[PDB]
Amino acid sequence: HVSVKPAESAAGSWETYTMKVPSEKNLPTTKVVLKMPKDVEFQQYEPIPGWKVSTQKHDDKSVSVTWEATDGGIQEGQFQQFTFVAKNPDKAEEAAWDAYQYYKDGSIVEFTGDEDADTPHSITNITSA
Ligand SMILES: [Cu+2]
Repeated sequence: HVSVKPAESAAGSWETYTMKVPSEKNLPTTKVVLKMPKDVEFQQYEPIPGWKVSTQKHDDKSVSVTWEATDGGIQEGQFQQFTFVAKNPDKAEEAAWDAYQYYKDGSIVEFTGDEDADTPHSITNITSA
């Protein structure tokens, strides 16, 4: 389960988010893609050794951030944390973090489900502020 913390944050602020990516298969995780929630504006990322980071804007003006491994990736028994800054929406809402975790066999785990789903996305509760 890919979790973006803090799981609660104030509307209208810049927040320092940390995405934690645990290994869930005995296979290297080689890439992670995080869709920015609607109304969350990505600002900057923090460099991590062994990873190259890039942003991509799509037709619907949605933004995804990609961390790609350059030196083995996340191996069995490991997790890695990826920190970035984003501007929160200006109203209270549920910001859902759709994450895509790429393993070395070419498989992809889509953490995009709801509460009851097998691969759920994590959520930041954006509160009034
Ligand atoms: Cu989890």
